[PDB]
Formats: sequence, C-alpha cells, structure tokens
Amino acid sequence: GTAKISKPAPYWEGTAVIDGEFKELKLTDYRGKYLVFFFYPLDFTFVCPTEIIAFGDRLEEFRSINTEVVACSVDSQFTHLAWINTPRRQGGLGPIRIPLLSDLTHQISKDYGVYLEDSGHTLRGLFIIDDKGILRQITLNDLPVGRSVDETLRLVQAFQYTDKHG
Amino acid sequence: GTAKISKPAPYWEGTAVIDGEFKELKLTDYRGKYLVFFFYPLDFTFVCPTEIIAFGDRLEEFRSINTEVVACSVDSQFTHLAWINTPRRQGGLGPIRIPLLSDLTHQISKDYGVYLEDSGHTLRGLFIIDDKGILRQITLNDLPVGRSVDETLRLVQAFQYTDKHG
Amino acid sequence: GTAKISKPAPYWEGTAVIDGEFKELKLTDYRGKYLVFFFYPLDFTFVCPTEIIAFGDRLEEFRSINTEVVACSVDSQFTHLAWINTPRRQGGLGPIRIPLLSDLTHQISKDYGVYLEDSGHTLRGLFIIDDKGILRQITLNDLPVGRSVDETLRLVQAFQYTDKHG
Amino acid sequence: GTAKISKPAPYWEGTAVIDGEFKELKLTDYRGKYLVFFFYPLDFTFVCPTEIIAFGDRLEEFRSINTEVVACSVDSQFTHLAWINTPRRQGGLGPIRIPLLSDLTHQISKDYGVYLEDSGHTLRGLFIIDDKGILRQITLNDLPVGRSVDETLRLVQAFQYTDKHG
Amino acid sequence: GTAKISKPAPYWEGTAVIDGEFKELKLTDYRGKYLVFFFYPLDFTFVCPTEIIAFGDRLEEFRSINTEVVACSVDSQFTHLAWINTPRRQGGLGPIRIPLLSDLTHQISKDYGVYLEDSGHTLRGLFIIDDKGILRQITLNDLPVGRSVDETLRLVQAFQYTDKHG
Amino acid sequence: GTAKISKPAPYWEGTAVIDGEFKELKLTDYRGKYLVFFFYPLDFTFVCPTEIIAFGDRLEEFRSINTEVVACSVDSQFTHLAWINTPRRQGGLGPIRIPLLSDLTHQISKDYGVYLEDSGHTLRGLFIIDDKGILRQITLNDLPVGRSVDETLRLVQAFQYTDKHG
Amino acid sequence: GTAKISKPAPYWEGTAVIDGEFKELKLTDYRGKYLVFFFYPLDFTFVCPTEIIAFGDRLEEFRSINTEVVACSVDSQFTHLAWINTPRRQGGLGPIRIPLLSDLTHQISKDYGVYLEDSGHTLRGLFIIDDKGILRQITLNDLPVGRSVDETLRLVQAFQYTDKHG
Amino acid sequence: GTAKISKPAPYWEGTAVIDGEFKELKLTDYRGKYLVFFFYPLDFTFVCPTEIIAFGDRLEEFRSINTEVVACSVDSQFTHLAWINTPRRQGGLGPIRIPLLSDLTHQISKDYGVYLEDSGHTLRGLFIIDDKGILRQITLNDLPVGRSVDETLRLVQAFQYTDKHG
Amino acid sequence: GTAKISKPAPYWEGTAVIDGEFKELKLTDYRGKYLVFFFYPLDFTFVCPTEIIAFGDRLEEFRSINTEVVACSVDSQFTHLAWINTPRRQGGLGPIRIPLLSDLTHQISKDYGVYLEDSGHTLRGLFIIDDKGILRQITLNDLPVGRSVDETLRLVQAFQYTDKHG
Amino acid sequence: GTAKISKPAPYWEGTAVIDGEFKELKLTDYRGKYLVFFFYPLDFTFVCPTEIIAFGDRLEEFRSINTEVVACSVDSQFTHLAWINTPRRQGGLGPIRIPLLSDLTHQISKDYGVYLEDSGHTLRGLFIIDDKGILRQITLNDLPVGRSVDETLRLVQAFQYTDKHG
Ligand SMILES: *SCCS(=O)(=O)O
Ligand SMILES: *SCCS(=O)(=O)O
Ligand SMILES: *SCCS(=O)(=O)O
Ligand SMILES: *SCCS(=O)(=O)O
Ligand SMILES: *SCCS(=O)(=O)O
Ligand SMILES: *SCCS(=O)(=O)O
Ligand SMILES: *SCCS(=O)(=O)O
Ligand SMILES: *SCCS(=O)(=O)O
Ligand SMILES: *SCCS(=O)(=O)O
Ligand SMILES: *SCCS(=O)(=O)O
Repeated sequence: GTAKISKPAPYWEGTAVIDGEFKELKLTDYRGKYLVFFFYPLDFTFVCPTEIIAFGDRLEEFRSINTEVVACSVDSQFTHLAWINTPRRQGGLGPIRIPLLSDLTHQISKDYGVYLEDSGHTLRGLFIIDDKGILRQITLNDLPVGRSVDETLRLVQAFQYTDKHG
Repeated sequence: GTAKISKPAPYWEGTAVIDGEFKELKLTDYRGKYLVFFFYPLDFTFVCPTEIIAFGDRLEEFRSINTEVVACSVDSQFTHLAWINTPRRQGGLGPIRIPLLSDLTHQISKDYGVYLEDSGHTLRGLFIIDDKGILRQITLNDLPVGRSVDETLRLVQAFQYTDKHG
Repeated sequence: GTAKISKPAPYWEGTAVIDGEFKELKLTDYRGKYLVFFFYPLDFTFVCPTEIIAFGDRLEEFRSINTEVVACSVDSQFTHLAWINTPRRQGGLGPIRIPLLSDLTHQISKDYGVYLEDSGHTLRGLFIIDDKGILRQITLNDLPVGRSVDETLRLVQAFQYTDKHG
Repeated sequence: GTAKISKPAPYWEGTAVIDGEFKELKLTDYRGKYLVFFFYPLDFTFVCPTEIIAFGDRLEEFRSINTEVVACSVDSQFTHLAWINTPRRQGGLGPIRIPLLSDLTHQISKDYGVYLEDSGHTLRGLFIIDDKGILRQITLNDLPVGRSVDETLRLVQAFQYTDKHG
Repeated sequence: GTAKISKPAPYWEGTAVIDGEFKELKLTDYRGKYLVFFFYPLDFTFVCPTEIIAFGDRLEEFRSINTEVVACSVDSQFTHLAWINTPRRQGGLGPIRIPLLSDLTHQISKDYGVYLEDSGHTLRGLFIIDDKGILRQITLNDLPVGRSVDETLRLVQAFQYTDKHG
Repeated sequence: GTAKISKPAPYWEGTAVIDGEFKELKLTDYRGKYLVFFFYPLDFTFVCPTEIIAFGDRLEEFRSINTEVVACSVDSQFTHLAWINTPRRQGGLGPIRIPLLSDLTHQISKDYGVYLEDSGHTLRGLFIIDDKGILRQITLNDLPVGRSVDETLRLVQAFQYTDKHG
Repeated sequence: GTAKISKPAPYWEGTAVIDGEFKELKLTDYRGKYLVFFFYPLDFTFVCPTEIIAFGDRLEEFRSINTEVVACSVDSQFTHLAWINTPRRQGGLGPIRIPLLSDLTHQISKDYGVYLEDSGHTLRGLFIIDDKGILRQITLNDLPVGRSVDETLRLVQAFQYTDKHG
Repeated sequence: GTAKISKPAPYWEGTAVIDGEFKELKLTDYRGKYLVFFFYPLDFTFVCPTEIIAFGDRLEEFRSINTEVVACSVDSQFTHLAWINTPRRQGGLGPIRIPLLSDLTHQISKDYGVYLEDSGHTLRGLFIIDDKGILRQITLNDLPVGRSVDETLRLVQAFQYTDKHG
Repeated sequence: GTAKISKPAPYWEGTAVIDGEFKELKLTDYRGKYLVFFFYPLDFTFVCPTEIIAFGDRLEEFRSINTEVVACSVDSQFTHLAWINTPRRQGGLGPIRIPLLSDLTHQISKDYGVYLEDSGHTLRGLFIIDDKGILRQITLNDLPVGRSVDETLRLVQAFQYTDKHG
Repeated sequence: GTAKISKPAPYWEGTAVIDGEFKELKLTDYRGKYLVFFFYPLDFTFVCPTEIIAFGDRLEEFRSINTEVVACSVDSQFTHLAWINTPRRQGGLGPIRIPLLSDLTHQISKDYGVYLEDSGHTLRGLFIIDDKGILRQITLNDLPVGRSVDETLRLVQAFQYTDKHG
C-alpha cells in the first residue's frame, strides 16, 4: 500500500484493451487530465457488470471535464478481450468505451492496497488522481457494494473547483 | 494504518461530547449497530462545518436503519464543547446530535491511516463499520472536499441489503 | 520452488472446473493413482490450445493405466469456465474431461517453480506424481514449445514398470 | 527530550496567535533577548487560566529587562484564537499580549520533554532561554500546580546579574 | 536519567551527615512525609552556601507541614562533615539542621539527571517528592543561580492542597 | 541451483573424453550451435547404457540440425575413458561419438540442480540450450527412467522453428 | 576436518567392494583391532597402483598383529569393482583382499581433511587408528608421492608396544 | 583500564592544588623527568595521611634524582585546598610541596584501573613513569595498607640505573 | 587480566617442583594461610636468580607469620628441575626451599595479567593473597627490576595486622 | 592449523640455538632448499632424545640432497642452550648439528596444528617444505612414537625426483 492522499499516485503500466485492441497504458499517459482509476474483482462472473457499463455510458460527462476513466482487474488482457467480445446476452461485457487494464502480475493492485491475498483478486477500489498525477481521493468498498458515477462526478467536480478557487 | 476492509475495524476509546456532556466512548459500544465513524480536520476554522451539521440534521435516517454516526477530530474534548457552545452566528458548531470524539493523543487517527504527520490533524476520512465490528467501507478525501450524507446512506443501505440477501 | 524429484509433491488445492462446474480439488484427492499435473500460460490466447485438447481427447490412454490428468493456469475458475464454453471452432477449449484448476493467487505456480514474476503467468511445466504422492518427473518448457502426450505416456508407463519390477 | 541546561535550547517553529493574528514564529526570532517559554496543558478547561493571564498582565516587568514570554499548548492556532476571543468573565483568556504558540504535531512538546504520551497534552513546564539561545533553567510541574511570575522574574534577573558580573 | 513527574522518584541510598554524625539514609525513610530533595555542586567553594543555610534556618516551616529537606552533592561524607565543622566565617557551612547526603559514586546524580559529565559534579537541581514517593516537581538551574525557600514552600503547599482538596 | 529457463545456461568447464582422448571442454565452445546437455548417474553400473548409445548412433540427426550432444556424470575422466575402453559385451560403453564430461568436483551438477546430496551423483537430467547460450528446456527424471532421442529431437526442432518463424 | 590425534577417529560408513561384492562398511566394524585407514586419489589412472597393491599383497603382516587395512577414494563402488576386475598387467588392481571404500559424497574425505576442493578427489592421506578407535597417526602426502608399507608397520608396531608397556 | 607496563602511561590532565593555588596539570608536564604518580582514597578521613605527608616531607630525595611526585584522589580541588589548610595537628595535611590532583570526573582513576565502582573512590595505586612517559611500575594495594617512600625510591633508583647501564 | 584487588585471586593449578620432586599444586592448597605468589621471566638465563634465592633464604620469616611463597614462570616442570639441579656456579638455581610452579600453558600468567604476548613469558609480577583466597596486593615490575623481601614482609604483616585489629 | 598441503608453509621466525649460539632464524632463510621442519615435545625430560641425535648424526645425508633440518619445541632458547650444554650422560642433548628453534610464544606450533592446548606443548609433528616454500608432507605422531630418518629421506628424495622428472 503506497497510495497516499496528496502524494503522487503510484505509477502503473501494463496492457489494456482499448476499442477491442491491445494497447500499452501507463498512469503518466493521463498527466494533464484528471483520472478515475478503479478496480473491480473479476471478468466473467455471474454478476452483471453494471459499474463498468455505467461509467461507459456516461463517459462524456467525464470527458467534458477533462477527465478520463480506466478500469482494472487482475485478469489477463486476453480475458478482458474475450469478455468484451462476449455479448451481454451471454453474460459478457459487450463493447465498451473505457480502457480495461490488466493487472496479471498483481503488482498494481498491491501498490494500490486493493489486493486480497486470500482471493488473488481485488476488492472494489476507486481512485481520483489529478492532472498533476496527485492522489486526491480513495474509495474502498467491500466486494458486494458498487460505486456511484454520480458520486464520482461530484468528487471530480469538487476537486477541480478547489483547484481553481482555493 | 491498521484499518483493513472485511477485517475488524481498529478499536478506539476516548472522551466525546454527547448532548453537551463529557462521556467515555469506545467502538465496542456500537457493536450490534452499524456505525458511520468519520474524521474532520479541526474545530474553530473559518470554514462552515456543513458536514457535521448535515449528518446531524439527517440522523433519524441513520437511526431508522440501525445506524449511528460519530465524528472525530484531534481537538480536545474541551475544544469540542467550546465549539458546540459557540453559536453558528459566531462560527461555532451550535448544538449537535452527533457525538464529537476527541483524538488528542492522535492514536485513533494513526490507527485509521487518516493522520497528517505534517499538519498534526487528519484529512477527511469516513468509515462504515458493520454491526459485528467489521470494516466495510473506507472513504478518504483530500482536505477541501467534503462528504455526501446521501452517498453514505446509499452505502449503509447497500451493505445491509447484502447482509440479508447475499 | 519446493518441488523435488523423489520428495512428496508440494500440496495444492483450489477451485477447478470439472465438467462445467466449480469443485474444490486437491492433490490428496489423487492418492492411489498416478497424476499428470501440468501448467499452461493463459486461457483465451490467439494460439489453438492443441496441447490441452490432446490430453483431454486421449484421456483414456491415461485412465486405463491408473493415471489422472489435471491442467492449471493462473486464470480464475470463471475464465476457465468461459473458455470451456467457447467452441474449438472459435479457439476455445470446448467441453473437456480434464479438470481445469485455477491458480489465481499464484501460490501453486510458485510452489511448483513455474511462475514467471515479470509476466504474471506460468511457463509450460509438467509434473508426474506417483500414487504415493511422490514427484517422479519434471518437464519445464520455454513458452512457445508444447508437450507430447506420447512422451508423457512413455514416462508414466516407465515409472509404473519400474514400480512393479524392483 | 533534547533540552539540556547550558546547551542551546531545542529549535522550534510553528504558528502562533499574536494580537489576534496567525504569524509564523520561531525560537531564533528571540535571539538578542531572554525568553521565558512555557507550556500549559489545554485551552478551554474549567480552570481559570490565572497563570497565563499573570504573565500577560505583568509583561512589562519582563520587557523592561530585555525579556520576552511565549506560551504554548498542543491546541491548534484556531483554538488559541477562539480562546483569546472568549472573555475572562466566561473563563476565556481575553485579549493577550503574549504569543500563543500552537504545538499541534506535538514535536515541540516532545523536543522539550513535556509531552504526556497517555493524555496527549503537556504538563506545566517552563524554560528560561538566554539571549545567546542557551537553556539556563527548567521548571517542570505536575498538572495541578501553576507557576509564579515573581519566581520567574527572580530567576531571569539572577541569570542576567550572573551574565554581567563574571 | 530516570526521574519523571508523577512516577515514583528514583530510589536512592547513601551516607549522610545528620547532626554531625554519619547515618545511612534512604528515600524510603521519608515515606509518609513530603520531601524536598536538592543537589548543590560542591563543598568548600569560594561562594557562601546561602541556599543550604536558608533551608536550615526555616526548617520548622517545612516540618510544620509534614515536609523534610535533604541536600546532596557528589562530595564524600567526610568532606561534608569537615565542611560543617568549618565555621561560616572561614568559608565553612557551620552546624546545620538539614542532612547532607553524599553521592560519591555519582549514581544518584545520574538517576536524577543532574550530573555534569565534564565537570564531575551536579548542577543546582531540586525535586519535590510526595508522601507516597511520587515525584511532583523538577527544578533545574544552571550553576550560578540558587533556589528560593519561599518558592519551594509555595510548591509544597500547593501540592498538598491539591492532594487533599480533590 | 542456478539453471532457469530463458536465462543463460550456467557456465561449465571440465575434462571430457572425446574420441578416446582427454580434452578441456566448456559450454562457450558450443556457442552458435544448439546443445543437448544431459547428466546420467554412474559409469560401470549393472544397467546397459542405452540412452548414451542411442544419442551416439543417431548423432547425425542432431548434427544435421546444427545441434551437439554432451553427456555428463560425476565420474572422473579416467573412469569415463576406462568405461569407453570396456566392450559393451562386458558392461562397458564401447567406443562412442558423444563427449563424456566429468563432474568430479560436483559443481556442475549442483549448478544444474541435478545433484543428489545423499547419493553423491546426479539424477537423470537433460537440458536444451540454444545457440545464444540461453536455456530453453529442463527435463528431470527420477533414476530408473531414461530419455528419448525422438522427444529430444522434437524439442530441439520446435525451438529452432519458433526461433526463426517469428 | 575433524580428525584430531588422540581423539576418536571421525566415524565413517559407506559401501565398499569386499571380495568382488558390495558390503556396507563402517569404522565401528574395526573396534577391537588397529586400523590402517588410507585415501588415494583416483581409480583407473595411468600409474600402476603400487601403493595399494603392496598393502594388499602384504596384508598378513598387518593381520598377524591385529591390524586391518582399508583403502578409500571418491570413486563409486562400481568404479572400484571394475578396477579390481581389470588385471594388474593391464593397469588395473586385479583381485585385492583389502576393502575399497567408496566416498562418492565426499563427506568422509572432508571429515578426514583430505579432500581437494579444486580437484574433486583426495590427496594421499593415511590414518592409524587404535583398537579403541582413537586416532594415533596422520600422514598426509602431496599427490606424486606414495606410502611405505614398512613405515606403516613400524608405526603400528610402535603404537602397540607403547600401549602394552605403558 | 589502559595502564600497561612498558606502554606510554595513560595521558591525564586536570586541576591540582600547587602551593595553595589552582593550576591545570597534565602528565606531559613531567616529560624529561621520572614521575611517581599515586592515588589515595579520600581527603578528610579519620586517619592521619602519613603516606602523603611522608612523600612530601621527603620530596628532595626524589628531586635530587630527577623525579617528581604527584598525589591524586577523586576529591575536588576545593576539598584538596581545604584539606591542605587544615593543620596536621587537627587531622589535616598542612602545607605540602606535592601537587594534589583532583579526579572529580573519575576518568583518570578509571584510566589507571584504580577506581572502585562500588565506593566511588580509588584504592591505593602507585605508578612509576619514566622520563619518556613510559609506565615502568604498578603497585596496587587494598585500602588499609599504605606505601613506603623507601621502596618507591629503591624502584626509581633501580629503573634509572637500568636505563643508564643497558 | 582477571586478577582484581579484594576479589578472589584467580584459581590456578599445575605442576611444581618441591624439594626436587614433581607435585600437583593448587591455589586452594594455601587456604588458611597468606600466600606470596610471584612470577619471574625464565629459567637458565644469564641473570643471577637473586630474588628466588633471597625469598628461599628467608623463608622462615614468612612461615613464622603463617605465610607461604610460590614462584612461577612459563618454563616446563622439567626445565625447573634441571635448573634446580644445576649448581649456581654453572648458572643454575641450586637447591631451593620454594616451590617452582610451571605455567607451560601460559594460562596462569594470562589470568594474572603478567603475560607478555610478544615474548612468550611474564614480566615480574608479585601477588599477596590472604587466608580466604582474596587478592590484597598487586606489584608489577618491568623486567629489569627485581623485588624486595623486606617490602614483601612489610606488606604481609600490614595486611595481617589490619585483618586482626579492625 | 594453517598448514595445508601444496600451500605455502606458514611463515615462522624466532630464536634458534645454532652451534651453541643464539641466532634469529626464519622460514624464508631456507628458500632454495628443501626443509625438514619437525617438532618434539620438551627439553630435559627423562626420554632419551634419539630422534634429534639421529637426524643430527645423519645430517650430511640431507645436505648432500640440498635439504636442511630444523627441530622445534616450546622451550625458551635459554632452555635449548642449557639442554645442549648438558652431557647425554647427565640427561642432556649434548652438542648437536641441528638448529633448535624456540617456540616460546606457542604461535608457531599453533600455525602448524601441532600445539596441545591442554599440555602447553606439541605432539610429534614433522613437515617437508620444498625449495619454493610449499608444504609437501605432514606427519603427526601421538607423543610416544618417534620418527624415522630413513622414511624422511625417502620422502624428500621422492619429492625432489617428481619435481625434476615431471
Ligand atoms: S445485466 C442487468 C441488466 S439486464 O440485461 O438484465 O436488463
Ligand atoms: S455556515 C453556512 C450556512 S449559512 O449560515 O451562511 O447560511
Ligand atoms: S484453434 C483450433 C483449430 S481447429 O479445431 O479448427 O482445427
Ligand atoms: S475564570 C476568571 C475568574 S474572574 O476573571 O472572573 O475573576
Ligand atoms: S556565608 C553567608 C554570609 S553572607 O554572604 O550571606 O553575608
Ligand atoms: S548394453 C545394450 C544392449 S541391450 O540391453 O539393449 O540389449
Ligand atoms: S601397471 C604394470 C606395469 S609394470 O611395472 O608391471 O611394468
Ligand atoms: S593526625 C595526628 C595524630 S598524631 O600521630 O600526631 O598523634
Ligand atoms: S647467582 C651468582 C651469585 S653466587 O651464588 O655465585 O654467589
Ligand atoms: S640418550 C642415552 C643414549 S646414550 O647417548 O647415553 O648412548
């Protein structure tokens, strides 16, 4: 657990699925933009992926405030792609507008203190990192409870307001 | 930082101001009830204490779901009392329905990983602890951004739903 | 890496997909039989899983000489199930008669000395464990090169011949 | 505790309330003058702050012999200000001519050996620091017993006599 | 050393000169009474021993409030006796009513944190110990400056008042 | 030991018997060619050396794919030469085309993790090393079971194919 | 190693060739008898084993004075047998009435302090051990220089006379 | 301590009483001269200082052979002076022509290995040091037994003759 | 050195020559009497052994005060005998009335702090041990300078007198 | 022990008796020739010194093969002389042609691993050092049993022959 508020967010890099393709992605790619970086447990469970979908549907509300969204699980990039290429009808994600980062080595998860050593995947963790790479907000949820796009928006808008008028 | 999701929330005890009086309070007093335990930086700043007030106004929405709310800063119990006995007109808290816990020794703050060694007070941290004493949720905000009573409610309701139907 | 020829094979347990269902599985369940226990890198890659298919399709050549086969990768059991439910025409596994063990936490791969720290998955490693639970054979292949069912059969038959005839 | 008679007094700096305003203050600002530097436990307690008032009210007996006085507790500068803006008729300090230094982080109290680990505040400790920045006198009192301005004057006058006459 | 306010005063024992005779003396002998225990630097110096005389002349004022007085230096008991047997006129102490404790080994001075490693004697240190053997007060003066019987009397009386009156 | 897949094979050197003569041999001599490097337990045992013979008879099949073969045991070079100079009829190896490396000091066996501390010799271990000196394959057999030239040939060919064809 | 004059000779055990057969042999088998215990470098070298031949051919000069002889090298027991089955005319040992002790593990050589770490065999070490198993003599020779049967007899005879006549 | 025969005598320096005055004195002041350096327990005891008196009264027997004498105890220089100003008739030293070295810190006594940790003074130690500052003699006596001026002279004379005549 | 005044003299034992005969001698044999224990450098040197002969000649003066005398050097007991058996004319000791203790191992000299590590023998050390085995006196002379019997008598008589008469 | 075959013989130096005279002798003085370096227990014992006399008598047989002989014990050089000067009739060595090296410090015996810590002397060790200072041979006899000059010649001639003729 290296993630500490008002300290630079721990650096990550890896392979993400972006618009159906493998792309290399790293935290510094988002420098100059605010980033919502969130973790979810696993691809292909029997629980509908409403969060990822929800952030995906409302991506323009983040893009209109100079904010990007990246989702991460410990699954491989190949699983992410397979999950994306599986139709929602069949319990897949369907096409998605948000990068799916793979944390196969588990190092990113550990560095963000969201890794569950017992399970080998993460809990539901969400991070708001500013345009300067500084961690501004940490949200950790026990597995069965998801996240509010509305509340993430409120938080992003609030830090940006604070940045300008403070 | 001992606070870990789905692990027992770190034990605390100390003096709180409750209904204008000094009372000893400890985490175990809340066993059997869900607890919203939150930290704020300092009493008597020039910023209106809207959060404490907001949780105070809407306390019955928590009590109707078997949930209590406790606020904490590193200020002494005496400061808390003085802040409470100072009218909102003059920048005080005014009377309040929520216990104000004092973390004078700073140990509670450290155990919850919300202490700022540089400042000697906390950031805005919020914790949702269940009826069995288990940490379910951790919310850490950089100083200038407050908390949503609505979002805390959503979270408490969600964990209780999960407790019954899961 | 605690796997040593002529020493008991490191104990392992985890969730496996056995005929489309999640079952807890352990090394000790194989006591009384020879076990071929092999690691492959990742589900859902763009290589045909010819080698896993081969062991599954020729499984009776193993069972008729008192031998089972168990496959393992670092993928979750949910990824394993989905891969199984992907037809071979689409580079999936199709239905399979061999258990697919999940090593999500990586402990089993590490105990077997097959984990790759920088990739987060295993290489191609195969282990032949006798009916007494003793490790008799270790085969470790760099990624691109697969394993022969005929060579595995030869080795199993030879240890068995060796067991019976002094 | 690094405070030693005839050694330089441990350096300190922090925010103080000086005539109703926040000013950064440091030990080195007192170079050239004697300094009486004393700790009291807590603002806003149910004891009249007779002892602080005494030093403030007789401040000229110190300034006319080249001596300043600085008070300190672990309270924040915001608590100090509020206490100052509480009239003596209501057990506040009323306006005061002596700086009230804040030791929020407790580092100054610890460096002076006056911090109480289990209470989170200091005891009653008073230090006489000469114009060369050297510690000449240490007075440490258990909580209930206060300090005499007359005794402090006597000690200051004696070190000064001693300084001039060999 | 080991002297801390509100902790038992560090135990000591040694030879003292009481009314012109060597007696074994210990801290525990004073249990049930308050004790003013002070250190002075050296016998036979070129300075008049005003402190020790003043405590001896006004002893009944301490005895009448259930308080004893013990003085101590690093000098041997033989030096103490000779100093007493030297008439005040000639730089001696003359007959005295206070015990003169010898701390030849330096251990007592070290335990009270008054020993000066480079000088081989103590600074001017004074300790107020209550009837239960708890240390209530620590006064440490740089060499040139002595102690006030009035002040000491005030502190003893204040601790006894606070003891009894709640 | 130090042998790891996709790392340079641990360096070795020693005396070998090549066409009936002692020659100094080293791993680096084989750079630019593939190398099958294998260990066998002991010369002069009561078992026919079928493995070593088979590799020697079919050597041209390795030479024609730019691959050399080296066999090794803990026996001395003198024992190797005598074993070669013993006719197969009488339990000897007879003339051979593969070098017989001596690992008298045991260091090579230890570096390859094939040494048996309680027996004083190796198990049956086989290593495939590429032309760049990188280790591609590790095969470790419990004592009774030998090695297949077909399998070895298959693995060499597969690594060379994958080398070239992307 | 641990071999020390007038201390018990370091225990050893292992497999030896005794009249064409493999027997387990230990130092304790020689209790009640003097033992000449010697090491030689290697079997099958290009020098006639005149040393070993001589002790064997002259064994009765030892047995008739209650003394046994054991030869040792790091060669395996199979190498020892092959060597014995090689005729003296052809460079071999021919039949021999002294056990050839195998030290494959090197432990015995190391306990006797005769092992050459750089070469992986022994120098020429001879040890005379009495009937109580106490080490009475150590003779260590650099490699090219052999031992004398007459000198060894003289020492044995001398030690026994010494035993008998005080 | 560090005092060793035929090694340089441990350096010392401190304040001594030399003809009624305080002088700083160091071991190096005696280079070019033999030095008799001795320790005695304490000033002002109830035994006449016959030892010290004797060396003082007989000093010319040392000076006429290029030898000086220094006496030391742990007493302060002020105690030494008082003692000197006490008449021999009254138990004191009377005037004395030998320096009385003060060892208040105890360091010198400890360097000479004569300090008694339990008593806080020295035993009776005498040291003969040559003109090059090399320690030639150590005489240590348990407390109740004094030194002989005739023996010390005989040793000094013996060391000088030895120096002169090889 | 382990010898320390007023502590038990380090235990010793060894072989002494007493009236031309080898006897085992121990420090404890002297319990109930005073012991003059002294070391000289070496037997058979060109210096006349005056000290040993002096103590020998005057032995009755010690025995009449219940005191024994033992002489020691690092020489073997055999050297002591030969030296005793060599006439003073031809550079020997001649018959002597004092035990000559051998410290061949050097351990006794080491315990007594008289051993010269660079020479392999002792300087001239003399020790006075009382009837309860407590060391009372340490005399260490640099090599050239011998010891006085008169001085040694004086010290013994002094220790015995102060033992008796308080 | 630091002596090791085929390593440089441990350096030694000391005082030897050579033709009745004290000379400083060093191992390096023997460079360019072979050296028989041997230890015996002690001078002046009741055992006839046959070994030393034998090597002495036959010294020309060594000198004609470019070989010197040095004898050592722990005795002082003075003891060696006296022993040499004592006629064989009266239990001495008598004139001898071989240097008698003194190892008074015991350091040479320790480096050679011949020192008996419990006796303070050596057992019977013999060492053959070549012309380049390399140790070629170690012979260690338990005390009673002496050494043979014929055997020692045989070994020297053997080492020199194998030095020359490859
Ligand atoms: S995945 C949950 C949404 S819906 O497809 O069931 O409508
Ligand atoms: S404290 C902010 C609310 S209001 O009093 O200004 O209305
Ligand atoms: S990816 C598997 C290829 S095939 O099954 O279509 O032959
Ligand atoms: S609390 C202060 C008491 S007074 O100022 O009213 O006298
Ligand atoms: S010695 C005390 C006498 S006075 O200095 O106070 O006059
Ligand atoms: S020694 C090899 C001959 S056979 O056993 O294969 O017949
Ligand atoms: S190894 C036999 C050779 S010879 O000495 O007998 O000639
Ligand atoms: S201290 C003087 C006493 S006496 O020996 O001179 O009698
Ligand atoms: S040691 C020489 C003195 S004397 O015995 O010969 O007199
Ligand atoms: S050492 C006794 C033998 S001999 O020299 O007396 O012949």
